[PDB]
Amino acid sequence: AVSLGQVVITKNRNGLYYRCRVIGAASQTCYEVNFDDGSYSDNLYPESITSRDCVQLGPPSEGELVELRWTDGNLYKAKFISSVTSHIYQVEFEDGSQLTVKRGDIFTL
Amino acid sequence: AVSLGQVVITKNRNGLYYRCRVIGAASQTCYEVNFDDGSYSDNLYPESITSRDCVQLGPPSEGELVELRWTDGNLYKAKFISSVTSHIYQVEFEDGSQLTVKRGDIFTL
Repeated sequence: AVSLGQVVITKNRNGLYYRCRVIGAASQTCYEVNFDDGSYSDNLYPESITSRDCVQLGPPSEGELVELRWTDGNLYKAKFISSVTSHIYQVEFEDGSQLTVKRGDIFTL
Repeated sequence: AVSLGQVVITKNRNGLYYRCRVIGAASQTCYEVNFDDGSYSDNLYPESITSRDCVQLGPPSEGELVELRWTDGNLYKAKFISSVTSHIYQVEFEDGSQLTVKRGDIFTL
């Protein structure tokens, strides 16, 4: 429930705790996929799945075999593992300083 | 009091009303500029100003002549009028389509 203009406390650019204001917010949904190489990715944007229109239908079955477009520009096969949505925020200290801070790093009243 | 993930209603580009999800939010600085033909704009972002790096030094002096980049991609002279902060939100319909919306255009539950 963190909102625009809300005053929170988070770590500085110096690594110290100060009150700052929330001036931005974003929701990012990322997929975890397992390649055959034994490798994986966890910052796969949903639109990159080409064997299923996840933007509309939502994420595949856990363990589902999928095809995706990779940072390659090319298409590969993989196993969909998990889906995770994260909240990220932009804060502004009394500094004038700004930083991009993860929801988990923010203390609120 | 609008939050990431919250389901709201707004007009899509069809001009009709649909449920959408808030996936973004920003506290956005908007410049008002006055064109020579007598027209205005009030949703001009600070980076659009070409005759000064407003992202760092802040807004130009009031009434100041500025060169800006417009929605057609070309550069024009304009008269900086005032500066304003507005809450804007990024929403996503079940389409998968998205829209950038002012807080005032949003109906909430």
